[PDB]
Amino acid sequence: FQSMGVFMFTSESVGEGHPDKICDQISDAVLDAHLKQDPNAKVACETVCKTGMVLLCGEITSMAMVDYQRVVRDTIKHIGYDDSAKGFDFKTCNVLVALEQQSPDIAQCVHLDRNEEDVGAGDQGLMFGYATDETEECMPLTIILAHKLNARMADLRRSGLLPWLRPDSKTQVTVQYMQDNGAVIPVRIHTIVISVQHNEDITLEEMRRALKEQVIRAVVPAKYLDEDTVYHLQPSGRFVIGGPQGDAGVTGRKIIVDTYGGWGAHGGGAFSGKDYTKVDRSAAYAARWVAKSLVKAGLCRRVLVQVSYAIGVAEPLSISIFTYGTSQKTERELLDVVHKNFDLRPGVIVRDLDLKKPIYQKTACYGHFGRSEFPWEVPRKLVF
Amino acid sequence: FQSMGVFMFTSESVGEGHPDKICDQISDAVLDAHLKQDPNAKVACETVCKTGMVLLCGEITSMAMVDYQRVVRDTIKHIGYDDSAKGFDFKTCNVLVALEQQSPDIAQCVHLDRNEEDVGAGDQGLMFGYATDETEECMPLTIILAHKLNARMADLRRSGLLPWLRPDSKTQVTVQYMQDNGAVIPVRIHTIVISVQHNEDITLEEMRRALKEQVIRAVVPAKYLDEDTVYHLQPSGRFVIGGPQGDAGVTGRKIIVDTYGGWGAHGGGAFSGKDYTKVDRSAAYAARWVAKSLVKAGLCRRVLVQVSYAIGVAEPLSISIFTYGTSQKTERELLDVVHKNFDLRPGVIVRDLDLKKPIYQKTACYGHFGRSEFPWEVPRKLVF
Ligand SMILES: C[S@@+](CC[C@H](N)C(=O)[O-])C[C@H]1O[C@@H](n2cnc3c(N)ncnc32)[C@H](O)[C@@H]1O
Ligand SMILES: C[S@@+](CC[C@H](N)C(=O)[O-])C[C@H]1O[C@@H](n2cnc3c(N)ncnc32)[C@H](O)[C@@H]1O
Ligand code: NA
Ligand code: NA
Ligand code: NA
Ligand code: NA
Repeated sequence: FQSMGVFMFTSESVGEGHPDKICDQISDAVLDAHLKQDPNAKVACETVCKTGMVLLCGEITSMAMVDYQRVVRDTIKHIGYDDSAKGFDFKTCNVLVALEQQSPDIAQCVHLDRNEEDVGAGDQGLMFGYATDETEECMPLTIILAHKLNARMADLRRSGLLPWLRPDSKTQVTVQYMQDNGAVIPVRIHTIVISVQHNEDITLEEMRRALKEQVIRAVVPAKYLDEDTVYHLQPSGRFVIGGPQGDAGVTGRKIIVDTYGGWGAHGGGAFSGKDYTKVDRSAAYAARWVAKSLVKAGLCRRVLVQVSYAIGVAEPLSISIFTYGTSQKTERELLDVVHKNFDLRPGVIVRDLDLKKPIYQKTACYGHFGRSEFPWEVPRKLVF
Repeated sequence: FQSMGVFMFTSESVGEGHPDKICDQISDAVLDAHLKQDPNAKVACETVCKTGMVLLCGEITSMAMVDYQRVVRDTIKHIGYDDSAKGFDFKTCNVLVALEQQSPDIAQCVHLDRNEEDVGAGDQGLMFGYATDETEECMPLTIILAHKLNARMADLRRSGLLPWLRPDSKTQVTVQYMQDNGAVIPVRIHTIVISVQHNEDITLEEMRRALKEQVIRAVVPAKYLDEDTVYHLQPSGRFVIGGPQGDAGVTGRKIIVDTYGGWGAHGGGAFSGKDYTKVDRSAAYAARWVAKSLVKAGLCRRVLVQVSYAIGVAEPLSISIFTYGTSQKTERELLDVVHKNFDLRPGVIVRDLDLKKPIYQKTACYGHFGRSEFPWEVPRKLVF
């Protein structure tokens, strides 16, 4: 039918040892370490990585006494970089620290002498939330599948089923969709790409078989895979050099992997290494929570929420709701529903979503959205 | 009318001295320096900045002999950081260099022994292009206005009309729109935010007046400003500490400022510091060129183009065209038009858009899209 308007859409994800993701995990491990001692820590920790080097850079004002060497090295250990053969080793890498206090000019307008409920936005910016009824967790299939493919390789690396696997990995999933009055419905997998760092002992043919049979067929529902699905498995033919040795990594360079995989929209701000006063994080989280709550209320099938802030001002400047033609109520009526049911000041968001809890390292690989353990993934019951 | 579905939409931009943008400009100045000597330079230059420090990090394989100290210091000079009073000085800062050759495992699959036309994609990834008929340059008004507000402050800083202005600035523009069968039409400016670093001699009241009268009223068409427009001008009340001293900066952390300001979509990849073999850049540029050419052909009013790649493979894995209900031809018919009129292999894109030319530092502030001098902004005449 013409109404089905068949289309392709692609998303990617990366694994725990991808150098950009190493940085996000380290930045969030530093955040967590601070929050365990000082729940009101002001943290803006950037991490940069390259061969043999982790650099911490940014601004922290906190009463915590944090051993940055240990936090960094424990994180790299967890990811799996523990020997020179792998290109990176937690035991023997350089950890360099260039951390200062938060600017007093920022402190004075954001939080100094303020009541927590009316804490100012930590910066200006725009943030989006997105939800789709296409999966139970209200996320695009493309991004969820991409994440799970990386998680599966990590699981098989750690169990020793595929002991040639190294931590740096990338995946990409192209799904063929149909549409239904603005809603989207996955039909089949059009193309899958997987690139993963590996040892020098395993053959290409063996790696390719394992990637199809033990990774892809374990993760992707069988109904979506068919004879015409295209597989680009270890397309480079060789990925021995990997991690920070293959590619310099930086915090906040996987913004789209972290969120919706190309769906919805993004305001530009990174999540990792930032406490709740940074609306780049807290408001993006709340926006996701709003979007998901609207879908789970049965008020729409798909929705994009935009919010924005000025530095030092608690109240959002603007909130906008876009439902892709999938709501019976108007977008203006839904904005009234959101105003009646949510308070998107960061000092209220912190309460609703428990954002001083040291769970941030868990968010920094495999996506900040879609996973059931995070508070912004528990829909709020709406009155309307 | 119900059809007009009035809504708010917000975009931001930043100035030349914003620390993230300093990094993009430096990464692209390094790229340009290489290309002037070696048109086929392989460059993946990340820059990090913080108080007193510029760190270059990443991978370069090139026959060029580049003086990184001079390239960095000239760039910081140009931006305007030339004295300790400003928080940063090109003469006296630290420049640290951690640059290695490109991974041979990447080299061997991307370009080694290949014919230029069939050069492989430098990585996997997804990229979007976007165009809208709402302005002549086919860009959202929100983002164009945000860019111009920063450019205006830079102009007045350099001319000495407003000599208290320093290089680090941020702007944010919320426009009230109506819609027309999927197209969008700006009606009025709802909210403007401007924060700009300044000296210790100027009063807040004087800065606020100058920002409204000499910056905003000079840039925003008078018809869009009215008595109810909200102005958040120097909302922090004090922005003396700025640049890398106020906030650590990193290359590729202004991805949304660089592109469409929240409109369209983003695939996640940074532009700055990368040669054309990196499809994060070349394919995003070509995607913009495709989108703009479709609007300028009169085939749609608004359009989003997605393309994607696997590392080492020249041909895009998938191309998708979304017209928001604004095309008479189907999205499938338009994809046929795009296939007949464009070749989105990076080794053809490089030819069409002249991507070995050292013009990249010019792209690294004020947006990569919308400005008439870049080849991807000259629409291609379509046969259909
Ligand atoms: C291809 S590298 C990006 C470009 C790189 N900076 C360069 O110098 O060309 C980006 C990501 O791809 C993955 N990668 C690194 N080496 C690879 C290889 N040999 N084959 C496939 N993927 C690789 C890693 O996850 C890495 O972080
Ligand atoms: C507010 S800082 C980001 C948060 C920061 N890392 C912190 O520690 O809280 C982000 C950007 O806002 C701008 N900025 C820095 N100081 C500011 C101030 N005092 N008032 C308004 N904007 C400022 C700069 O352009 C800076 O790069
Ligand atoms: Na896992
Ligand atoms: Na073999
Ligand atoms: Na200018
Ligand atoms: Na005064």
